[PDB]
Amino acid sequence: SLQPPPQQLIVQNKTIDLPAVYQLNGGEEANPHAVKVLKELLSGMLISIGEKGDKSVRKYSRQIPDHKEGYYLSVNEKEIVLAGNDERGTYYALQTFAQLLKDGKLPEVEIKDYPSVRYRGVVEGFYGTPWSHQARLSQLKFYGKNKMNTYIYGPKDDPYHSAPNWRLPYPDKEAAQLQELVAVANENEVDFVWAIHPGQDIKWNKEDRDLLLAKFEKMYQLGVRSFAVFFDDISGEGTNPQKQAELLNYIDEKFAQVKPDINQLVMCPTEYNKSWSNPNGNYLTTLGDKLNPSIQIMWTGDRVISDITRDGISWINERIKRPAYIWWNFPVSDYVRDHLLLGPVYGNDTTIAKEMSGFVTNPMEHAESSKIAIYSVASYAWNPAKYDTWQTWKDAIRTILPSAAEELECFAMHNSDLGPNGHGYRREESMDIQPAAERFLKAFKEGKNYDKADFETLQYTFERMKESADILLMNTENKPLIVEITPWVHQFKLTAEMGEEVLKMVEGRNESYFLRKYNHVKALQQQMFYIDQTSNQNPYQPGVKTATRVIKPLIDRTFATVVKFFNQKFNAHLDATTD
Ligand SMILES: CN(N=O)C(=O)N[C@@H]1[C@@H](O)[C@H](O)[C@@H](CO)O[C@H]1O
Ligand SMILES: [Ca+2]
Repeated sequence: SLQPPPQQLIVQNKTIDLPAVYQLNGGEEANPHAVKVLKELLSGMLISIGEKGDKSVRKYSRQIPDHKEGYYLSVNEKEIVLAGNDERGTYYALQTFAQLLKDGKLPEVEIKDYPSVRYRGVVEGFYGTPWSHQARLSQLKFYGKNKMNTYIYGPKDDPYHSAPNWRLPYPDKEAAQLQELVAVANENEVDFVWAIHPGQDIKWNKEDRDLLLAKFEKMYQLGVRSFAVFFDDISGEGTNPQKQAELLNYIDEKFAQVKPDINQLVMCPTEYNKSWSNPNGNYLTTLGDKLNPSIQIMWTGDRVISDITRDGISWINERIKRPAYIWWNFPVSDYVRDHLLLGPVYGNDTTIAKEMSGFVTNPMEHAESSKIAIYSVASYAWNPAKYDTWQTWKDAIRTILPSAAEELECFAMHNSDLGPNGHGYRREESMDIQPAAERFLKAFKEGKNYDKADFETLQYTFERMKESADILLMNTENKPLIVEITPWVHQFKLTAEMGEEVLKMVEGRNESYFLRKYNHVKALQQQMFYIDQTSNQNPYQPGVKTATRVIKPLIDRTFATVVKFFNQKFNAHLDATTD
């Protein structure tokens, strides 16, 4: 089950063993990063590793795809061939090789691969608590594993990339940590893109221009080889696309064209989605016209939160006269901070790879939890035409938490919707039991017998959520993930219990039992409010919501309805509300 799926793949249905004795050909010649991975997989048979042009992979150079980051991989009993179009490609061959190895044994196959989107990875662009240094080292290694080549770096607690301290050099301590990120991004074939955010206090004069240049040069000396300049945050003169183009072209010419090894050079426009673009203005096409063709322009789609469509990307491509570099604002939850967004990644058109220069995801402030979407994005961006939302979602989860994948699946299935929000952006959730939920409720609401099978499905779900919750909380394979999701897990358990007791009210043996359940529900609704007042307290959407699209309303509505039915029956007046 390769992730991302290779462009071309032929499997033989024979299978050889990792050879106990082998002979490495190209050890000296291939990308050291890939070879290091090979040595670690290899802790006799001919294994050939190298890039196009290496003496070691001469025999196979017609098999190597002619694409940046492409590779040829081969496995049969005679030899193993791992051969890149360039260094990054060989490393990518090795990342695929590692997924093939299962029990010192390899399948016999032949693969020709390359990415369909040129740039792919993550932009650290969410409001909230910034990630720790450690979380970032871990992200970078996860990117290399999934062949993401882009990391746009922006922690919001580092003031040396924005007003006013962008002007200033990183202090020693922070510098060295930053170097460490760059070192790790290099080893894993990721472009560390340092992004500067000047728009707040930038002057259109030559001195500020020079200070930026020198800042870029300092980052260069610390190892950075890719750069972004942000203009989303600016006003007045600064909003002139003409002048933005001049400054960026200026940096291209005096800097990027002058160093030998500058990879990405990227800007974020002042109008970065169609809806905040002024059709009575000039901004985009002027930028398109005046900005050097090798400079990327970032774009989030039709609206701030938006999936990428064919209409959507034509519309921006026509204007900037190049393929947009997509900034996808999902799974970022910084405007729905009381939700986790753990669902699958979908909605982006799968036939538009030629039309986009980059694809990056803006993740949640929950770094590990974000790995589900991130792995899915890497898959989508590498081979959109073979993109399989749901298999890739299950694959991500099995990858992040193999020892409790079914449990994270159950939990994630019911934590994907945003609930109503200022952006009007929603996701599906709980689709598996939706039909049973809706039938049971329609029948139940109208005094009409519900179906036993729907009742049992709901029962079953609640039981399974409790099991999953409890396994999740005690799991120690990925502690960071568990630390991140714990409050919500507790909340998810409470939801399940609440569901169980309400269902017991529906089954309703006798009046006294019914009041026990009723009081137990009130008490549980009560601990949910507790958690929601004491956990995840942030200024904007403080708290913890879970299972909110289908499940909590099914339970609330079933509760109101059953109490109503109880009040008629016994001329009682129990409060029927869930709030
Ligand atoms: C491209 N871009 N800023 O340049 C953004 O997407 N910025 C913020 C982005 O940082 C934020 O996560 C979302 C949702 O809160 O709102 C956007 O406006
Ligand atoms: Ca070489």
